[PDB]
Amino acid sequence: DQAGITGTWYNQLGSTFIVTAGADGALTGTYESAVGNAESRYVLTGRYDSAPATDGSGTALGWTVAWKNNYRNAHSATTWSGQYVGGAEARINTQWLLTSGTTEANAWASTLVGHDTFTKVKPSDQAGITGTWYAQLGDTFIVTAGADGALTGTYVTARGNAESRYVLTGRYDSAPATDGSGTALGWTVAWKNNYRNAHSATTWSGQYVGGAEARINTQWLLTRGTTEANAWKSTLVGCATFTKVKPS
Amino acid sequence: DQAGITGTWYNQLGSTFIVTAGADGALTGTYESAVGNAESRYVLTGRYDSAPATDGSGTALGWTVAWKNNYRNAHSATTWSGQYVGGAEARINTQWLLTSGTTEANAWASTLVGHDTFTKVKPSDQAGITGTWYAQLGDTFIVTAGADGALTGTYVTARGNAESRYVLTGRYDSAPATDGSGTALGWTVAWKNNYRNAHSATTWSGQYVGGAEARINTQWLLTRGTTEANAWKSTLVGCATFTKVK
Repeated sequence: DQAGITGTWYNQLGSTFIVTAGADGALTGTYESAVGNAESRYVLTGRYDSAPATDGSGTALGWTVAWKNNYRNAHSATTWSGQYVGGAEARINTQWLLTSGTTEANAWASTLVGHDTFTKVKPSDQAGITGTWYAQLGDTFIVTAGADGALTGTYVTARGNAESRYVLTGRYDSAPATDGSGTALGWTVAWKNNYRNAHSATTWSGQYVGGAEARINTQWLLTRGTTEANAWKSTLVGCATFTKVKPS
Repeated sequence: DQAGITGTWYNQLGSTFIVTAGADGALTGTYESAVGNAESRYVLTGRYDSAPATDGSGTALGWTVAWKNNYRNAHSATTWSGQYVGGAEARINTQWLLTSGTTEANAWASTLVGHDTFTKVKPSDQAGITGTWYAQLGDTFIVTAGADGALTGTYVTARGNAESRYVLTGRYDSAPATDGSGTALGWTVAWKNNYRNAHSATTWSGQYVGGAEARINTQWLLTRGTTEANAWKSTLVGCATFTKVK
C-alpha cells in the first residue's frame, strides 16, 4: 500500500529509515544505521509491488543503500528484500545481503546475510558500470550509473514469471578503494510492469570488477508477497554473474 | 557447551528439536517441524565448535535435516547455520537454507532462505554421491552416502582459516523423484580440528545432479561465534559448485 509504506520505520537494532513510496512502484528515502561502519543518513532507493494481491498477502518490496555519504565510505552496499504487512501492527519483514568490495582472492568472503524487521513504533567506475550486462541465464540488465552513486535502468529476465522490461533502481559505491578491490553495489526490481505482476521483488547485492573481463558478481534475494502463514517460505536465494559479453 | 547445547529446543514457529552434543563436536538428534511438508520426527546431524572462545562469543554450529522419513518425503533438505548463546535465556540463533530437488530448468528457484531462533522454554546408498568432489576454489570433499540418508566424510578447504581435514556430517534424500530432479542434500563442517579452530561452522545446502557431468550445486552459510553486539555480522553467504573432476 502506497500510504501504508510511506513514513518512518524502525528496526530491532535501532536503525531508522524514512521512505516515500511513489505511485509507480518507486521507493526513495534515507537510511540511518545504528550499527556498523555508518554515520548519519545514507541515500536509499528501491521498488515495491504497487498492485499487491488482495487475498491478504503482504506487499513485496526491496531497496538498496550504498554505505557512502559525505562523512564515511564503508566500501559496501546492503540490499533488503522483503514484504510490507499492513494493519494495527504494520511491519516490513526483510532479509538482507551486505556485500563489501573485495579483492578477487577474498571475494568468497564478501557477503554477509541477515534479517531485519521494521515497525512504525520506535522501540525502547561510473563508465565501467554503465551499459548492458548479460547473466548466465540469458537475461539482460541495462543500467546508467550516476556520478552520485545512483543506478537506474531496466532488467529483462529470461526466466520466471516475467516478460519484457522491468524498472530497476539501485546504488553503488562511487569512490571505491584503489587497492584492486571491486566496487560494491546493489539494485532492486519489482516484478510488475504493464504486462505482468508476479507479486514479488528481487534485490541483487554484489560487486563490479573491471578490466578486460569485467564482471558483476552478485547474490540475490527474491521475496514473494505471502500470507502470514506462508511467510516462512516467501524468500528464494541465488547467485548470478553478469558480463558485458552476450553469451553463446 | 556440550551440556549447554544438549537437550530440547523450541523455535518461534512451534518446531522442536532434540539434540545431543558429543564431546568431539558431533550433533545428533531429531527435528519435528510445525510447518511445511513435514510430519513426525526427522533425523538431524550436524557439528559444533567444541572449544569456543572465552571472550563471551557464541558457539558456532550447524545441522542438516533431510525431509524424508517413514511417513513423508518432501524431496528437500534444510541446513541451519548459527550460534549457541548460553546463560539464563540460552538461545540458538540461526539462518537456514532449504533446497528442493528440481529439474535443471527450475534450479534457479530451488533454495529458500530464512532465520530461526530456538529457546529452551516452550513458547505459548547412492553410488552417485559417494566419492571425492572438488570445488571451483580448489578444495575437496570426500563423502560416503549411507543407505539411510546419512552423509559422513571429510572436507579439505583451499581458502580461509583452515588447514588439513575437517569432519563433515550431513543428510540427503535417499528416495529422490524420478522425473529428473536433483537429489536434495546438505552437510555441516565445524572449522575445528587438531591444528586449527576458526570458531565457525559452514553448512552447504543443495542438490546432487547425476550423469556424464555429475555436479553438486550448493549455497552455503558460514557463521562465526560472535559477541551479542557483533551478531548482526556473524554470517557469510556464498555459493559453491562441486564436480567429480578436479
